[PDB]
Amino acid sequence: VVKFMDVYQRSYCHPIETLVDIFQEYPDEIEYIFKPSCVPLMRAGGCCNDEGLECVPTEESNITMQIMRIKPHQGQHIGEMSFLQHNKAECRPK
Amino acid sequence: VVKFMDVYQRSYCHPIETLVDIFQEYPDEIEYIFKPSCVPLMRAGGCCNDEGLECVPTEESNITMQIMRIKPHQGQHIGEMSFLQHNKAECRPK
Repeated sequence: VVKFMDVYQRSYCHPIETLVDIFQEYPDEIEYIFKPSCVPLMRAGGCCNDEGLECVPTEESNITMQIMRIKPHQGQHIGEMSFLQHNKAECRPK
Repeated sequence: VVKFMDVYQRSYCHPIETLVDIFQEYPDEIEYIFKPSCVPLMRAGGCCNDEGLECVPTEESNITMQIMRIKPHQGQHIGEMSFLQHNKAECRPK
């Protein structure tokens, strides 16, 4: 059984590795097929224990990954894509 | 720049630490109060890069944690709660 102090600390609002579907970040590119179709990004997660607060990113930056992009019957290429990352996260008023 | 192959394998379907709101896990106990309000759980995540496959849990099990809970009109007592975890996850034919 996990100790309360662990549960409490771990579950607390922090940037956590999150698998994000590429379409969420590049919705204009829906007719394309991405390989892989999701990228691992550090995003604000966890809960606050103050009700009136909510976990929100406070320091952002972009990261670049090589992604295969495919257009059915027209082309394919492996190129770089920028994704939004959360370098810092903290609880704040709603 | 993260290399194509590293991104590809880092996001392919597998159990990944996921912050799960406790209210969600226990639809009944909504009047209850929990702290922390969410727990860190291993859950299937990521993508299959194949239209015929979906990412699903394949070997589950419960994990127990100490949660300071407050059943309305009672005290604020630590308690052991069981949460569903995903030990193994793989792409399986949709």
